[PDB]
Amino acid sequence: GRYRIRVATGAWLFSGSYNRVQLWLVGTRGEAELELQLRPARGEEEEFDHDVAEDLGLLQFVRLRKHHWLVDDAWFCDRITVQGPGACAEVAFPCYRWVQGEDILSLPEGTARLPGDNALDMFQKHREKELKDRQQIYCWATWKEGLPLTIAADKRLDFEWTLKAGALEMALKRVYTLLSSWNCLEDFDQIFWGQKSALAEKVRQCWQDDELFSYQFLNGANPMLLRRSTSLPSRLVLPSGMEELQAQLEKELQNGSLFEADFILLDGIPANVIRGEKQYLAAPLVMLKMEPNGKLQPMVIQIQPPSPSSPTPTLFLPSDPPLAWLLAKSWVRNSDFQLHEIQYHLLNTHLVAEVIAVATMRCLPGLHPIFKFLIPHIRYTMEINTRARTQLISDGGIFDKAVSTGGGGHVQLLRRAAAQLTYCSLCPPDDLADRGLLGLPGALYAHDALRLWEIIARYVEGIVHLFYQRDDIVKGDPELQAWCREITEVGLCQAQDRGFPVSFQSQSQLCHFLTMCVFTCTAQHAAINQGQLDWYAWVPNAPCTMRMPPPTTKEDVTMATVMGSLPDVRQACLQMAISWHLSRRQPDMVPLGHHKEKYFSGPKPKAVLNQFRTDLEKLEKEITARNEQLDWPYEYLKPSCIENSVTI
Amino acid sequence: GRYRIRVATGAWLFSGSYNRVQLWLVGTRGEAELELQLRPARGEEEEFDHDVAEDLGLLQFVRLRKHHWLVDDAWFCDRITVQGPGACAEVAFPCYRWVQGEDILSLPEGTARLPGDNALDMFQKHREKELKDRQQIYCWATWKEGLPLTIAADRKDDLPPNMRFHEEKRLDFEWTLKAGALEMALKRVYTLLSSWNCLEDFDQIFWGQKSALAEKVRQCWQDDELFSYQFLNGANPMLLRRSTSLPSRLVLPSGMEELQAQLEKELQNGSLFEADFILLDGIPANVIRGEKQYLAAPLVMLKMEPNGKLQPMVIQIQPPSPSSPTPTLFLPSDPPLAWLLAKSWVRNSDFQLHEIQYHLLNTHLVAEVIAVATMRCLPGLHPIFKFLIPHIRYTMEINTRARTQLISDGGIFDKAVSTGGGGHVQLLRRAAAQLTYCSLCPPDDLADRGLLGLPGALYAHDALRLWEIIARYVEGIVHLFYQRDDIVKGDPELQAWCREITEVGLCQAQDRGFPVSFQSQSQLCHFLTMCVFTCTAQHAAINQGQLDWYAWVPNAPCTMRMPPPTTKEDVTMATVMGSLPDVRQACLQMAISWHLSRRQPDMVPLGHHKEKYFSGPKPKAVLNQFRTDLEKLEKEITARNEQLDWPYEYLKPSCIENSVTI
Ligand SMILES: [Fe+2]
Ligand SMILES: [Fe+2]
Repeated sequence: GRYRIRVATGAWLFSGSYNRVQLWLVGTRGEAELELQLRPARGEEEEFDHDVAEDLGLLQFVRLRKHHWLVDDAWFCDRITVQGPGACAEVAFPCYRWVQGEDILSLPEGTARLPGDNALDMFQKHREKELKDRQQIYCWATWKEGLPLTIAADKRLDFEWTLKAGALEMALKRVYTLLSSWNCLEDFDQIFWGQKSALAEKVRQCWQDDELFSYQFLNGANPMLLRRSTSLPSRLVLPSGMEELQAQLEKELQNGSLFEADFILLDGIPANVIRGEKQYLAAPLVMLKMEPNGKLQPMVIQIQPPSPSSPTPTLFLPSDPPLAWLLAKSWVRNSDFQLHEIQYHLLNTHLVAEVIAVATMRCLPGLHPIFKFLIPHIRYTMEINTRARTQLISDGGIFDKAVSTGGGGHVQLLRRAAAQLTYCSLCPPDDLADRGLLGLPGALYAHDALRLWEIIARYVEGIVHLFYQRDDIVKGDPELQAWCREITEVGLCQAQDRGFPVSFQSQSQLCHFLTMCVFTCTAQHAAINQGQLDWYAWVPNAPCTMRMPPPTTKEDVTMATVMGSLPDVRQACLQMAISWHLSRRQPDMVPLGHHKEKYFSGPKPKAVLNQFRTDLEKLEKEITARNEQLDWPYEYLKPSCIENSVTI
Repeated sequence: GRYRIRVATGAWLFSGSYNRVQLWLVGTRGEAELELQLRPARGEEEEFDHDVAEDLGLLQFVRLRKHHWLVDDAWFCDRITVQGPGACAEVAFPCYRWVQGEDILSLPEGTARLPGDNALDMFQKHREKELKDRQQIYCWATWKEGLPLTIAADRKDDLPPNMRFHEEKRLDFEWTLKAGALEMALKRVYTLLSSWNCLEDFDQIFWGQKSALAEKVRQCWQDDELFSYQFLNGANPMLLRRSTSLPSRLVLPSGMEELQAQLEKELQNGSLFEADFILLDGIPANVIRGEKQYLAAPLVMLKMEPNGKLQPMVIQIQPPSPSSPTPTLFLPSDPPLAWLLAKSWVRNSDFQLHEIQYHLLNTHLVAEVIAVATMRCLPGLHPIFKFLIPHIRYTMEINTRARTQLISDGGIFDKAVSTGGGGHVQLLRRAAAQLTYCSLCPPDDLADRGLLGLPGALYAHDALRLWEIIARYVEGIVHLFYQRDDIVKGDPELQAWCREITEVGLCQAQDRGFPVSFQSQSQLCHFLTMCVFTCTAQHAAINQGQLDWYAWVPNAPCTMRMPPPTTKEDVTMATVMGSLPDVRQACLQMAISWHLSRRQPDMVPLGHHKEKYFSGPKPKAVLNQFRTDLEKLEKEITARNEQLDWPYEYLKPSCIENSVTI
């Protein structure tokens, strides 16, 4: 028989000209040792023809052993397609990994399989051995107690914070030295350098108007906090002489047009000590009304919650001294930065995707269809999360030197956010319905996220119904239930009380969970991550820290109070530096659904992926056609802008 | 005997509101003592009337003293115009100078006068004592040995006060320094955490230009057509010459006979062009922050296509050596990164020979020599001084600022550029050896380089048009004040000025074609056309292209941090990025390019100096003609540039600075 082996190689660090790899073509009945002289080249899927004597039959495995290689040499094998005798289709053998060590690497058949009761099966023994190895090379590690577990620590964020921190402090000190005329609001202009978008310049022009401030809770960088008020909040205590606000609040409550954004998760979080001076934090509540034209308007801001020391806090109105109102809006924006960069971007998207990634690597073998479905969406997640825990959110890290929740309070905020990290909150048809953002016309994030949920759910159902045709197939899959408990009981630290499933009992439960996983890894991260390029490039639109306590009297708020509460040159330039470094477009960006890795080998999972791409193209056309009529477009959930995994 | 005195004031810093000037209306038959009270206004000139009793006759001088002024009060008098009692015209007395001290300042009548043999003439005695004072105020200095001499000023405050910046220029310079410093500090902060591993990382510091052509350079810098277009119409169009023969350093190894055939075919066609950077051979490279920079002396061969565009043929980054007899010849059909690195090395060397030879030496140092020699040997009455004083303004201060900040020891050039740290001085000495009078005259230089008649050579076309317009201007003024050639020979101040430029200022440049004397009207006309073109048009051509072509750092790097490549297959992106400057050197190159090439808000266009040194109707009609011809050339260049994808805008006469000011 004539076997045609096409080797697709991702990357290679071959020191020599040619390297020899032994390639056993393991089939049902017999195997065939072949020697391959690897001469890779970019975009060259090296073909090798071989004439065998024995009949291997249907191929099942491909075994690779790097015969007498160099120590430094490395080879990332993408896939091995073997065309057997006759016109038989090119059987694919997904590798997509660094072939490392002198041990024999076994690549099974690319058709995805579920485990069975036959322990003497070749794919069953292979997936058991692969799971035993991948539970050894992927280990859970607790970073902080009460937080979800991480991967064990044993180019877009690749630096050293200890080496760069002193030079960054000297650079910020020289900016402080050559620029010390800071008294007015426009003085953030001379540090406003970079690739500012049209939306970023529109934020610069129009951040002070109340409708942009209200627009940020719906379609800003953090659209995850605004909920429709079913009742007035218990922390909203109105003092005497403010019965007109009470009448307006009850009128907007009865009309269903009352909305709230409560930052109560930040109450009691100890603030950072940045360069000696103690920063300050608050837990505001902004009450907003939905005007009949479709635009939110702010009703009231309560910067601090009630306390035993202050039973009724100051309620700042949009019809107050304009600088007190500006400072109240800035405090809300600072707290939106705090709850955005910790709860909704770091916890709800990064740490959840890292838990999904580690559990997918640990409990789903390479043959499993859910692994092949999820491995494009978990790429570089543990790497970026480890770099974040090493540099961004470490002790004395980036957050300890830039952000007011840093220095220890961000860990407490992560604990409090993981306390309320619910499975309802990670699903937009559940989160937006719980928050009452369904049917809202101006809620462009909610509309795009619901449309993405429909498309991603179509993708998930299309993949799942090929391999799980009945509910008892979902129940009887032990690797799937192990992956489910590894997410819920182990990775998310017993999150079954937070709505996460302990086991899968139906097709639809698994479909909802996998839709949540793909939405968290791709769409929710895009919606929570693309906002810092334009909304957070202007430091007064979202301060990273506040250097003064929140105001208690409106008439004492001057420009000196606003400018003293707003960050100085070092904190603001550091915040813009981080926001510019994190939200820049990397050249290796893979859009959603457009991964070039062919893990599945059947034509029907590929057809499901093509329908996913077609629906995403239709959604991108719809969002683009919607956005021309809007002066404030929502481009954060365009599928071309949605990255295929949490990589930043 | 009613005399009308209009005192036009250029500038003033008055601590009080009571400043008095004693004035003397010195005529042929006597003088009149008058007292004026200066109340200057912006955009207006002061009006006075005085009745005299003695018939002063024809007015010749106006003498000024500041009667009991404060120490900090300063007055910059523009001119004083006196109208007599009869129906005679107004008589101009140009000052355009800071009136300082308790001494009497004498301003002669504005008609330009040649020196004469009458030693008892009042104007002759005045110009003699004026030259004696100016030769003590304007002194030569040897900044470095082997270079053209500079004004004697260790710092900018040691300069003569008339050569200082005015308030708008100085304030703009300080604002430019702080704006560049803030932009560099912001770039340092914002790209300190960023990675530096690909050419798109140079995008991270390129935002904020607002220069359209620089964005086009960003789009098309890897194009070989743009790389070859820069030799004709880029920031440095002064090096490319047509090859009359193959260069001797162009050593082709075995097996490369096709390139030999192409070079010989383009040589026999006459379309072979060369840009040789051999003046940089052996120049010691900088060591910036302990990191060794690297230099090279490339040679790039070019061919004119029949469409009119240059295309590159071969780059030899290093010249042949006893250790390396045949260096690597880089071709457009090479591993792309090796050819990109070779083009980057050529553009580094173009930056080196542009910012040192053709900008610092050929324009700034030559205009400084012209300025210092004009202020040493030409008095205020001399027509050539009145001709040349608008074209030498702010040159001494910008050169002193360069010698204290930019090209000083440990200066900005020693912190950004590969020739810094001492090698730029050796490069300057070598370039001053090649600083010929032919190279400063665009008819002679563009005939010598063989760039005449090229339709795509827009610098050459605009430079010849500007040369003939400026030469018409020079011819009008000179033929007004020199009817015959013996009058040119018989002018001792003119010959002294010629010797001060050639023998003294340019350090005995008679061997480089510079005249030691003027023997004809047309020799003086050619020399003055060279002086005006060097001060105004050549500096605009060599200077205004720094932000359009130098803002994108890979288009023209200031330095190289890796040795030039010897093998083409080993050139990776890591080699290109490690060779190209890091973010601090690149940001400093961007800052200096924007600082030097931006349009000054106080820019005087060429020919549009408002100072009225000449009093006669005829020199002013000549200046009018000059401005009319310049606006005709402006219309021609604009109509040409409207049909060009890559327009040449540096020689528009509205954009040409009237002197070397930046
Ligand atoms: Fe992220
Ligand atoms: Fe210049």
